Parts: sequence; structure tokens; C-alpha cells
Amino acid sequence: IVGGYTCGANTVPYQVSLNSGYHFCGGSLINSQWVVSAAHCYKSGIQVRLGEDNINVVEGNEQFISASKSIVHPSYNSNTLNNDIMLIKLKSAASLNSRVASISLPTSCASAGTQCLISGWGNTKSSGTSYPDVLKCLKAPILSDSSCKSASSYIITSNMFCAGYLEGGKDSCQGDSGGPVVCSGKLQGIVSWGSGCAQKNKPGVYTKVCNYVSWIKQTIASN
Ligand SMILES: COC(=O)[C@H](Cc1cccc(C(=N)N)c1)NC(=O)CNS(=O)(=O)c1ccc(C)cc1
Ligand SMILES: [Ca+2]
Repeated sequence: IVGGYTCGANTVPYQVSLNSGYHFCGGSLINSQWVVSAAHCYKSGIQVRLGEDNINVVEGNEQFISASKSIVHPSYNSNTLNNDIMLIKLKSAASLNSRVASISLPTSCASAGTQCLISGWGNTKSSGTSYPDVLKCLKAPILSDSSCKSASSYIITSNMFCAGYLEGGKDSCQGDSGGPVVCSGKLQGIVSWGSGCAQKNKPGVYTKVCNYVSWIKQTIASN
């Protein structure tokens, strides 16, 4: 997260860290047995880390659970990143509490202008490299497709939406991928991609979760 602020220990209870010997992507807890993340974050040997704040110090509220199954979206395209979403099932159900909670799936999509909360342990520098150990937060609005495409020349599909500030300075970044974009209490986005970080006229691109609720619900019911 570039230009954000220290969230505060466990203030984003649904945020998870995907670990394969080190943190490599974020994710969202949607229930006691399932996590949603980005398809390009797929890797084998994933261990889900819940209740985290400082990812380098055991603080006492963490729950480390291995993934028993990973399901990348059937139409995921790594070339354009269309349908960049994936579900991960935990080997054992997580214990829900004040510091480990699930986030609700959307009933309908969100309109441009809506404010959202984006969080992650990604790079905090715009022109350099610096990774935080504590979770960083960032409030940003949903931009209209027209203003996004016009300003960035990005090739965006109906399964993506842009969020951020065209003036740059604030944006998600490397290491934040797979993380949540929560607006009005619902999980509306998954950090997907972008061009550099916090660049002028280059806002972040997110997976439009409202378009996948049926697939998500169906997949968890049958798995
Ligand atoms: C540009 O260089 C990168 O390393 C970015 C970082 C990044 C990741 C997530 C969000 C942001 C952001 N600014 N909000 C930035 N990664 C990527 O963007 C993802 N991998 S990528 O750079 O390989 C890529 C990008 C776009 C397509 C169609 C295909 C592949
Ligand atoms: Ca920790």
C-alpha cells in the first residue's frame, strides 16, 4: 500500500496473509472454511495466516492453517488477467472471534464514487522498495470505467473496475495482490494489477467480485 496508514492491530479481521515460507499475497476470509484471493496468486503449498498484524512477530492472535484445496476460476486468463479470482479451502475450519472474522459477499455491485478500504502488506514506496511488517490501510473511491480507460489507456474488461486517485500518490502495490477492497461492508474487489504504483493516471485495477457471487456460492456448496 502506497500512501496509506497503519491500520491498527486486527482492525481488518477478514484480512489474511498467504504464506509459502514467506508472505506473497493477501486474501479474504468469507467463512470459517474458505478464503478468496487472486488467481495469479496461485501456488502450491499455501498456508493461510489469519489474525495477523506484524507478519514477522508472533503476537498471539494468529491462526496458521494449511490449504486443502485451491480452485482457480475456470475462465482465468493469465495473459490479460480476466477473471483473476481463486478460492482456497482450509484443512480445518478457522475459529471465528473478534480478531478473526469473515467479510460479506455483495448482493449487488457498487457505483463509482463509493468509498472503499484496501489493505495489505505490500510495497509502500512509489519509486523504490520497502515492505512493512504491519498491515497498511488505504481509503479510495471507485472510479468510473470511462474516466479510468480515458486516463490510463488500460484494457479493462467487465470483470474489472478501477479504484484510486488519478493524481497518483495513493495505490495498492506489489505484495497487496489478492487483498480485499471493502465498500459499504461488502467485499467488492480483489487487488489484481496496475502499472507501477501510485503513478499519475495509472490507478489500481481490481477483480469485480459482484460478478462472481454465484460461482463462489455454488463452488463452496459443492466442495
Ligand atoms: C507494474 O509492475 C508490477 O510489479 C505490478 C505491481 C502491482 C500489483 C498489484 C496492484 C498494483 C497497483 N498499482 N494497484 C501494482 N504487478 C501487476 O500489475 C501484476 N502483474 S503484471 O505486471 O505481470 C501484469 C499487469 C497487467 C496485465 C494485463 C498482465 C500482467
Ligand atoms: Ca504475527
